[PDB]
Amino acid sequence: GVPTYGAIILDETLENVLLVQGYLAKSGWGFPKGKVNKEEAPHDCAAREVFEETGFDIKDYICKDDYIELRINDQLARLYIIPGIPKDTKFNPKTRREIRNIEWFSIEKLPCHRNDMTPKSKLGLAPNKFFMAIPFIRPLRDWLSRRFG
Ligand SMILES: CC(=O)Nc1cccc(NC(N)=O)c1
Repeated sequence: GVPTYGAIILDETLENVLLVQGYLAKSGWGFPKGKVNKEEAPHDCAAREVFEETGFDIKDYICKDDYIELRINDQLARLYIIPGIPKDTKFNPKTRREIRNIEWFSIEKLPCHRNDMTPKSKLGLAPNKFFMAIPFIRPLRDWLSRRFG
């Protein structure tokens, strides 16, 4: 798959993260991110996708070594960590045929896994609107503990 880049934006307290809600297949909440263009650098792709989805320019805040990267089904997603963005920032997508809403979420309240259906003796996982964010939540909490404590 084509690599994706974007950002985990935190507020000044480090207890809230900025998620975006798409439509259709991307109907749930997830971090702002998207697919790299041919010949586009990782930092430039992250900033472009975040600016398209939130209207906030991370370019001057990106740190090269500060990111979480996961390989999911043989597609690589790298989110640059961007702390200290004030919660009263005005976020507006460029692309409202693509983004329904933009909200801050408490990191401690977000799930880091889906719930099974063991009460129903059925296999699989129950739907969760944070599906696209979930894989990054534990690595993020671990990264924030290492970096700040
Ligand atoms: C394209 C990309 O960034 N990969 C990604 C990111 C978050 C969650 C999932 N989860 C899944 N599709 O199963 C995949």
